[PDB]
Amino acid sequence: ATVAVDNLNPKVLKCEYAVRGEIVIHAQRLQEQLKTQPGSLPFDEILYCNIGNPQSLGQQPVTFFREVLALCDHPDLLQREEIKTLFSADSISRAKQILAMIPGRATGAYSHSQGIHGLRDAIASGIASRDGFPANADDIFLTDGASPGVHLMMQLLIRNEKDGILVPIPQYPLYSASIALHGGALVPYYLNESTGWGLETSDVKKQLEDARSRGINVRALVVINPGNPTGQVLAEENQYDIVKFCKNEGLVLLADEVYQENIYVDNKKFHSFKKIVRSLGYGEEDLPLVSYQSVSKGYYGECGKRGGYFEITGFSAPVREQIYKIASVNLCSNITGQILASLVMNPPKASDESYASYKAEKDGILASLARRAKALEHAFNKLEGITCNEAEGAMYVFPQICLPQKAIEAAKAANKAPDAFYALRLLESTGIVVVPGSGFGQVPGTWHFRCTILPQEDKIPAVISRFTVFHEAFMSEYR
Amino acid sequence: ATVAVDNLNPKVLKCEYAVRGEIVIHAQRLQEQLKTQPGSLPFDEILYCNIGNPQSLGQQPVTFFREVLALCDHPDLLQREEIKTLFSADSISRAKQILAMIPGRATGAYSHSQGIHGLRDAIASGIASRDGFPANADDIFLTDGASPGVHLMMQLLIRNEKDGILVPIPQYPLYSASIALHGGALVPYYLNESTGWGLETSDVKKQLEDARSRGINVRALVVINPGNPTGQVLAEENQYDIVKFCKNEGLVLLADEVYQENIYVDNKKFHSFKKIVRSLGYGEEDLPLVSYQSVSKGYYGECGKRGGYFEITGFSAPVREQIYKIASVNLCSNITGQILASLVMNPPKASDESYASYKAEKDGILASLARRAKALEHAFNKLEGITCNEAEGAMYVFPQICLPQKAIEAAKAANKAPDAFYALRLLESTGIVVVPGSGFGQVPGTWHFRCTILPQEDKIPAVISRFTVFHEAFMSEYR
Ligand SMILES: Cc1ncc(COP(=O)(O)O)c(CN[C@@H]2CONC2=O)c1O
Ligand SMILES: Cc1ncc(COP(=O)(O)O)c(CN[C@@H]2CONC2=O)c1O
Repeated sequence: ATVAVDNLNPKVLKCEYAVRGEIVIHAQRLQEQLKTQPGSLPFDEILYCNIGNPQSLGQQPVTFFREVLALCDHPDLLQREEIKTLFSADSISRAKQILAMIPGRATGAYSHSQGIHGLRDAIASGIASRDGFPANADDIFLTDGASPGVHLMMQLLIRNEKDGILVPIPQYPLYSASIALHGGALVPYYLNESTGWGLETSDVKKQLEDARSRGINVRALVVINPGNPTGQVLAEENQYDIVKFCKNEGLVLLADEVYQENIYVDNKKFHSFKKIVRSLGYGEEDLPLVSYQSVSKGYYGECGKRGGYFEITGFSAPVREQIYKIASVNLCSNITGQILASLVMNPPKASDESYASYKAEKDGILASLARRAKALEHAFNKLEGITCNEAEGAMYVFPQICLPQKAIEAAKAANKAPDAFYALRLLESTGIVVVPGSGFGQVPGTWHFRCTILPQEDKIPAVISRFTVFHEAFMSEYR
Repeated sequence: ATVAVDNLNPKVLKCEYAVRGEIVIHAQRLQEQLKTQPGSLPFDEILYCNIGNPQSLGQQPVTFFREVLALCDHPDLLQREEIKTLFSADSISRAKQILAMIPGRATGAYSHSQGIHGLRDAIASGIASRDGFPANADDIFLTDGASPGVHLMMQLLIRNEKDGILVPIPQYPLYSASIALHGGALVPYYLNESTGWGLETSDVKKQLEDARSRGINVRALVVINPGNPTGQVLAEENQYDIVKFCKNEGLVLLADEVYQENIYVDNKKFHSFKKIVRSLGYGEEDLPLVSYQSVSKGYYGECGKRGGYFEITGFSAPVREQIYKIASVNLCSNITGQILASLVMNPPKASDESYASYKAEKDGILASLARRAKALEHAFNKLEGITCNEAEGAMYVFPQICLPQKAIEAAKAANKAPDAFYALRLLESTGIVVVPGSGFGQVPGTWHFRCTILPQEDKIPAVISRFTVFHEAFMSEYR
């Protein structure tokens, strides 16, 4: 029989990934329409407001980072006196220190499947000057981004359709996609929109009991902190609760901390789950704890590079061997992403002026983002039926829309979720690509969308004008 | 509710990847020993002859490729004039026109999930040049090396414990591992050692019905050409029989051509299954075909970079909609991987100063390799109890060991496969790491081990003197 949709793996069919799905494919059809037919569209550019891809938009690559990477890439450059004029001194000094920790100066070879050892040591030292607690090179696994590390873990832990993971609703849908792909149950817990997207451990507990009664064995809890799509930053005190909760529930803690250097609210600061766990005084029975961090986000932003890592603690060898086994299949992650992870974790120290150029780009880039983060909040809040929460961190705003019934029905007719119907019509009127609430998951009855915070600071008012024009015409058909 | 090997995914436990298996693990352990206590070992270096990792050993990276990547890595460099002095005009042109197929000129941005469009265009042209049949940008998926593309077709086609895949024996363990990880059935078909590792489609037809009779539904056929570990190169005539056999039988054809540029026999050249398929005239549905190419291999690699791609043809959209979904998720392959992949298919072609440095450079390494393949084969044959076939292509030799029966017994008592007992014993005396046949799979009753062809030219004689003093000591102990 011919290979067809009817005879593919069910886990691939139930899998859905909205960030790069229906709306984006529609957007690319429209992209062609204005190479081919300039002027047939009511707008000029397509604005991808759908993906946290800072450099896609204006963001400038940090220079110290690119300098070292250009150097490690072509190491012969180091045997030439000119480079001294074009490259910073400590970038040349860092390149050389790095090449000296790869075994035969081979930047092109496969590394140990956990990552070059040096780079792992560097990262372990960055973790420890962030926590106040030591870290081990042996516990780190360098990955092609944070993504493969979530797959690795779903695959380790899900034996059955009956296996379950607690996931926030709404969630960055790599979790809901990864979990369908590995054929396991998704067990929602519900972030309180009214309480600033608050995570309450009694809600988790209740949801964990409902899933157990239903017969599902729940293996782990994912926490996204800072959150995506909701940008909440969890607080120290709430974090002790989650850790104590996993301990007596026999649950792996999956800590997604990719947005850690994206904290915009003056009031709160980032705290590692490792910092919390160590401090509570756990050394093993550590609950298993896996922490993810990536090079894609923050100020570096750096997604194409495909670099990141995760740290494990509180697993036995021979469970650790089994992890090593899954990772060793692809051999290793890409070296340039590995070097990059090390750099993000040891940036310049003030010891050198390149440090001064660095501090300027890092700041400014982060001021830009939160200046940007607030403007979109205020803009959206002024709109009929739209309410936009504070964004403590990350790079996303996630407004609620109070879609009228005439609009819910027109969506039922079009065979679309009300969210997606809105997101699609927006796109047709304005070229603005956003991701609909659905398959981020949301409280049934409520409706949202996720915009990026990353359009160019100067392009923003023009963007919220195109938008409001559409929204208010949409409201006038459908209220 | 503790986490333990008793309760992990049985798909993970069954899976086995020897290329970095138990032997690699003992070796790593022993490497640390040489640092901890310098005179304890009976040897003083640890030689990984277990993994096709050219640059790990002596091999120099290709200069043009590295020039173009650094510029792409650090683009402001294009701006200053010093570079004309350091970089060749050749590269500068190229880094520049590459930087212009990238959407925002943005090099740390996620791409489209297939990879940068322009790059797919370059690769499509390289393929046309190679076969003289046309090929589209659309049918290409840039991946972090060849490997994730193999996981991707397994994930797509395996529904079930009864779904199955025809795989050559011996086979590079990514295949047996990836079939175990997606919980399907490996259907072995044996290559025939004495006929140059010949593959007869009459014998594959036998394996196929036997499988269909055990109630397994065989969805695909993997051909590795050139082979690994067995290094053979297929004849055109044989390949044609395979294509027709596939069409007639209903199989997907998964062609792993990662070693296209590793051919050391003037007798036969390399013919891609794209060509073999077009040459029988067939565009869509002619048959489903997936073919892999990678950056890591050949004269160039380069394994650390993790670049590669697959070319699908003969699948319907919406099945292509589904491939796309799986890949979207991880978002993209690293950008320097993608760039490199275009450089490898469109290298310099007779016009720049760069060309000659480049072919001198290109030629030196193939030749070194070929020189190396002839040495090792001759070395292992001379050895009593060991036979060794020509290696027509790729990076390795696959010698049969004729183990005495007292040696089988010793291995049972140590609870290892016999060739593993050998591989370990060998490691513990000489420091040489090699992968044992059970490990790639082999005809029952026979025994083998894979050595790489890749240690620098000078080190071989010394390496095979230790090997031989060990070997013949082992053979008279077990007399
Ligand atoms: C919470 C979270 N975890 C993990 C990842 C994976 O990142 P990398 O694999 O690139 O390291 C992302 C990426 N952010 C998604 C991807 O694109 N835009 C987003 O919202 C994320 O937001
Ligand atoms: C036949 C074959 N296919 C696919 C791959 C995957 O290549 P990427 O590096 O592009 O993912 C390899 C790598 N070969 C391994 C590397 O070490 N030993 C080997 O034989 C291989 O030999």
